[PDB]
Amino acid sequence: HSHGLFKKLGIPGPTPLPFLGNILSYHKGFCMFDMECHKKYGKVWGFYDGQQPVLAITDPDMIKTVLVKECYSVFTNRRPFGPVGFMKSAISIAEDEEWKRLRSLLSPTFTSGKLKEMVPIIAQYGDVLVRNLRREAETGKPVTLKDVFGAYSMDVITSTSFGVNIDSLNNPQDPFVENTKKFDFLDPFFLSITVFPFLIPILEVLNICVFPREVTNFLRKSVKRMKESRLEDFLQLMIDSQNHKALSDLELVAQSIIFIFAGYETTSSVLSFIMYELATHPDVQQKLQEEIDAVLPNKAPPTYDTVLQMEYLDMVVNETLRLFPIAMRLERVCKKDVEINGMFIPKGVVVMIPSYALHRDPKYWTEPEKFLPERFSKKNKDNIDPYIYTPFGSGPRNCIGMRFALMNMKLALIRVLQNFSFKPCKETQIPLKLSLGGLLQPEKPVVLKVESR
Amino acid sequence: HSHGLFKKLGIPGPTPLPFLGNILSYHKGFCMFDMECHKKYGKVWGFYDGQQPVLAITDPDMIKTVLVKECYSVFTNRRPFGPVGFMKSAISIAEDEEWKRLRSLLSPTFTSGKLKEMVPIIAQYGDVLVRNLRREAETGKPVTLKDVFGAYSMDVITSTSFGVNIDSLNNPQDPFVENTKKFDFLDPFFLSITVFPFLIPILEVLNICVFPREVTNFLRKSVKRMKESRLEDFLQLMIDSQNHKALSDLELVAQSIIFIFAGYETTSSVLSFIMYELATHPDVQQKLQEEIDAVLPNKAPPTYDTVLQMEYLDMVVNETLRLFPIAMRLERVCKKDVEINGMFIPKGVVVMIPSYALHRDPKYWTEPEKFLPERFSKKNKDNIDPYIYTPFGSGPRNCIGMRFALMNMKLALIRVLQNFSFKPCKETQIPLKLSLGGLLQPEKPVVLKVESR
Ligand code: HEM
Ligand code: HEM
Ligand SMILES: CC(C)(C)OC(=O)N[C@H](CSC[C@H](Nc1ccccc1)C(=O)NCc1cccnc1)Cc1cccc2ccccc12
Ligand SMILES: CC(C)(C)OC(=O)N[C@H](CSC[C@H](Nc1ccccc1)C(=O)NCc1cccnc1)Cc1cccc2ccccc12
Repeated sequence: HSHGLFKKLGIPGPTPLPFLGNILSYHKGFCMFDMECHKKYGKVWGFYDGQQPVLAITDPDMIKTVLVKECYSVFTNRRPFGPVGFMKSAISIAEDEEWKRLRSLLSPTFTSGKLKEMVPIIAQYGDVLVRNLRREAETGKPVTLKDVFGAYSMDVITSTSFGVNIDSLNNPQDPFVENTKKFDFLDPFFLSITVFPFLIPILEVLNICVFPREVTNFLRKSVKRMKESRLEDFLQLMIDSQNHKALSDLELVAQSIIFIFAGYETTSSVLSFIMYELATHPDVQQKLQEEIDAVLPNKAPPTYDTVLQMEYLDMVVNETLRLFPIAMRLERVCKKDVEINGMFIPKGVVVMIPSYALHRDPKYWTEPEKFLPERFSKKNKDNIDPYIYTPFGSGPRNCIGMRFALMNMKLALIRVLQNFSFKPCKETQIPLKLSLGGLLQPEKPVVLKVESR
Repeated sequence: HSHGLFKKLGIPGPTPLPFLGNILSYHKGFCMFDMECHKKYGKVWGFYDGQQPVLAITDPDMIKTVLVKECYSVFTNRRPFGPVGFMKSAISIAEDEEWKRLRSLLSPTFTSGKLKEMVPIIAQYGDVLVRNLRREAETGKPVTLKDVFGAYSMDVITSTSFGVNIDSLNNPQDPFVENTKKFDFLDPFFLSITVFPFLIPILEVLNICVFPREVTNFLRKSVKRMKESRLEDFLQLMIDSQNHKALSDLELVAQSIIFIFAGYETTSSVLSFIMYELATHPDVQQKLQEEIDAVLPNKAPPTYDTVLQMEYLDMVVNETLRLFPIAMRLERVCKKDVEINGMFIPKGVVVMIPSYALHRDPKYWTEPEKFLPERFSKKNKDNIDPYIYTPFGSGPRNCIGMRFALMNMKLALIRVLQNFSFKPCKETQIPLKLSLGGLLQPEKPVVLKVESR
């Protein structure tokens, strides 16, 4: 069918198999496949997710044209994702004018002004974090980060989005925590999708959701109770906004679901990659406790302004995100016949930017596998192309939650490094192995020793 | 396609719509549709679940030929059910020689000899039931039966099948309880099945299970730990039996899953229908406490022999099961061109016995909507056709768990009625309304007052 498209256009790439395309090559994971394609083929190449053509690009100008210059015109949507059900209306999933509308209604939620109002609340849970860490540091029993971080990141969402305040590590079975804890793009299911994308319309008419039909109905009503218990946070910022069109009720639920997830799994996963790097680089960790103590003496509480003051803290976070950009790739569907930077791109091709591989290219990064926060010092931070280093994307469809994510993680680190130091255990996987699957997550979970200062 | 089959054969029935068949008629539920078809059409009739022909029969001789005489030859399997995944091997689902084999390997599990050994264990949880009922009887706050009964019935399964001992009402969040608590044949999904049965093979290759891919994998390993923590109950009776073919590992998991469910949802639901009837018939309830006190004076513990001694207890249970046969219908797929009792039945037709309607036919039951346990007294119990009253089916494929179910429920009742009496509350739905959906369960859950004797 559409297997001859790259041979024709003169773009190189691995030869596709009938039906499967190049997907057997995902057996080492997206990231390794991207690195190898990049090395073997240069600046542009092509491959087929089943029948779907995918054009990878690594030129910073071309990348900017896709993500910024020609976003509204050509490269507006992400790869069709399904089956979604009513989550078709979630901002990260929606398309064209429905997205533009949702991006407009939801943008003022993420300003610096509202972000500054959420700091005192994310603080109270920064303490709750300490108390549950102290119990396991005074009990010299190794600690699993995703649990305690996830409990924290869960605590921050529920509060920043609905007010619900829970000790999710100590109230792990409170129902509002159950639902909310519940996508491996290389598991039995989504591989079957790529080989049978004609099956998505089938699953839709069958009221099948990759977002289980149960969790969603919990929040559809949890919201429409809160909706009627508030006028009788994120949700509030959304109800107040339905006062360019009417932000409906079920749409409001779908945004909540996307925010809940992002602020939980992404935030907690990144915070775990950081503490790993800090533990396997003891000096970096010490240097940061020194900076935190210098800006916040006597273990003083971090404020909004003192967080943006801490520069090595910023350097550490950016560097972790270099080595582990949790999105792995950025993507846009080409909606017209177009030509950008001298190259013809036909309609329907997915254009892909392989962030993970670019973050680790030796043609922009010296010793790229090494954790070296100094790359981001205000001296060298100018020698870093913002279209090579893109942990939050770029352009009108970049990560809306970027400012909040950064602030959330950094307040976690500050209140935690004030009180504790983190040391590799015996059971600590060194060096960390990335999941061979479809997620930027560790092969084995991260386990470390903790000591009260 | 196959819509002309009953018009041809000369069998009456509602005219089918293209594609849908007669399924819009399920809008009052299977049970009402069966009663009306029975009244309007007589002893035999036909309808179409989509394209699938279904022949309903109500003649006791014909019924016995299907369920008993010609079971191995013609009417061996139940209606194909999907998508099932590895649960294809569960006994209630399997077919032909794979079923015969599993029915043979699993039958000795349910003898009177093993049943008598399980009594002391189902007893210890009969007490655990009392303590959690007393807390809500000394707190004059109405009680919801499915919860406390389900917690009990859950406690009996886990123990009778794997030894795991849990206070599931007080340990409601113990993980082994979580999984195990997790089919509406008229919900968005299964209606779509009947209209697109060609979609089941699609869902199978897509590793889609109506038994969620997660709960199953919990027990697949929970078993293969117990498998290796036992030689280093039901499960034991099965591992000991793999010592006519080798009972494999994944097959063992699939039987456990079917047993866990049946012993939980069926048992707890029936026990809730009984206490409703007892509360809305105060004399019946009193009479049974008198019989229990007479056989077990001083609130003496029930034994295996004293349970089979109690006859009004038997009368009460049978009568409840008359009014609420939780299976609603029995079914067999006709696998050959055949003729039974003067009627030609072609290959592939589902033959259906509408138990609910027959249990409520005024042509065998006087005042059938009334709860009258005397119908089952040893005087009148002979005027009751065992192919009209069939709460557990009949023949080689009848309910394997019948003896155990009866024993389990009755030990619950005895230890509970010894200590408490049950009274209708204000919020008590009288008369009980049956679910308009695809389950023999109450519209509103059953809530009753409880008083310590
Ligand atoms: C460390 C945490 C996070 C990282 C590294 C991250 C990264 C990203 C990336 C790479 C994208 C795609 C951008 C593009 O295609 O140009 C994205 C999109 C998005 N992110 Fe995040 N993200 C994070 C956390 C969050 C959080 C906490 C939220 C909370 C609201 C959030 C909400 C979104 C949304 C809604 C989108 C889609 C935006 C749109 O399509 O208009 N993200 N993120
Ligand atoms: C009050 C409780 C129960 C009732 C009213 C009930 C009723 C039934 C009915 C009507 C059938 C279909 C019989 C037929 O088609 O002839 C059946 C099948 C079955 N029941 Fe039960 N049942 C109950 C509890 C249980 C329990 C506790 C178990 C535990 C193992 C169990 C295991 C099975 C199995 C395995 C089958 C399928 C048998 C086969 O296909 O070989 N049932 N039950
Ligand atoms: C767990 C991890 C980090 C290894 O993998 C993913 O997170 N799995 C995404 C799944 S599908 C769209 C997704 N909803 C969703 C998913 C699960 C539960 C509820 C809702 C979503 O947008 N979450 C917000 C988010 C996630 C990450 C960074 N910032 C924001 C992959 C994905 C798919 C499509 C577009 C994306 C755009 C940006 C980022 C990820 C995208
Ligand atoms: C909840 C209720 C009582 C209103 O409705 C059903 O229980 N939903 C059955 C579903 S599918 C086969 C089923 N597995 C299964 C189901 C759920 C979770 C795990 C396994 C099964 O066999 N459970 C054993 C059982 C159930 C009832 C009485 N005794 C034994 C309907 C069903 C389907 C096919 C054959 C059946 C044969 C006998 C009885 C029911 C059958």
